[PDB]
Amino acid sequence: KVFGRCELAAAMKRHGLDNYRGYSLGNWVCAAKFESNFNTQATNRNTDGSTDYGILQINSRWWCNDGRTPGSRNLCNIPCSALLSSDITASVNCAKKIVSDGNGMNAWVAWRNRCKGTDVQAWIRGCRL
Ligand SMILES: [Cl-]
Ligand code: NA
Repeated sequence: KVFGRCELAAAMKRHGLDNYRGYSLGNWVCAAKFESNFNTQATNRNTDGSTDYGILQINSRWWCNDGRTPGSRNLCNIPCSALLSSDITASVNCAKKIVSDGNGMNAWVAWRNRCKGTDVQAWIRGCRL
């Protein structure tokens, strides 16, 4: 599923991400935009052979199991394939655990490089929430 900007904002708000750990909704929408272009089916392989999955490009190195990242962890205790669903619940629950682990949203390289210190509120402008 390729979300619309406001559709995703509403879905994220409903799942508890607005101001989660102090991160306003615009941050999450911005991150999703540049990580996956709002596509729940986005996958990308890293050089170390791990793979990023779904709307927020969660990494198999630490967070999910894909059966092919030897010596990795599964901290969200889910198959990585569950992160590709049109239902974003699993991606959101896992993201809450990542953003809580001490490094905040800096765990998402595109957020750090493309959202952080910008006017993220513009990403939810005009949306009915
Ligand atoms: Cl933080
Ligand atoms: Na893993």
